[PDB]
Amino acid sequence: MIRAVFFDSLGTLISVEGAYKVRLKIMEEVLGDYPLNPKTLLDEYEKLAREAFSNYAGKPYRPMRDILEEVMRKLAEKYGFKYPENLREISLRMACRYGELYPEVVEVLKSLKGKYHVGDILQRDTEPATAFLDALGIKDLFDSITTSEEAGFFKPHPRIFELALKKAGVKGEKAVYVGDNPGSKNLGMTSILLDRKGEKREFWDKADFIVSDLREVIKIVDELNG
Repeated sequence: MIRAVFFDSLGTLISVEGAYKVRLKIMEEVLGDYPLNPKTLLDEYEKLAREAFSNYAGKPYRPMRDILEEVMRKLAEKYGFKYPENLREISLRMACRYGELYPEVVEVLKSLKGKYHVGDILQRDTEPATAFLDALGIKDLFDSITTSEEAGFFKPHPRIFELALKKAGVKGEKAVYVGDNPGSKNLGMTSILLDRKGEKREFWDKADFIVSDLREVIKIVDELNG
């Protein structure tokens, strides 16, 4: 049976409007009056971050705030503005201020929490990640929160999943993982791909289920439990 349902909250439960506005506000704060378009800085930042994280995929963990600060240092040198001090504070303030959940998130977590172990699996440093979840009002809706910093490795390393399962006290066969990107297979978890806009059809085959609204998750799991 299914006894645990895991999510990737800061990555699949944050509205894209909200995620973009947070990142734009960060860029705007960094630049101040410097004569560079913040949307151009943002696009270039997302480029270098994606690249830097892929270099680390599956590797031993290194603080993500440190990696992002190197990226911003490259951008400051590239465009000529002064490297912002305390960038991690700027980012955490802007996320707590403007971060936003998809509309059905709270209802879905509250409904699962009575009958299942509800967990979060996150690739974000633990301290800022947990402060963000508190600001969003969902930290205490989770039975467990597990990060790559706790596990010691970046995805797709299985270790983060092994630890999340240990916290829930079950083997992979008893759990589902809801993510928006397709490591996790050898452990036996049931994968649900969240594809709100039907934009990742080429990756549907590598997922056991595909949804566009999180309210479909309770149905899949209630179904799987006879």
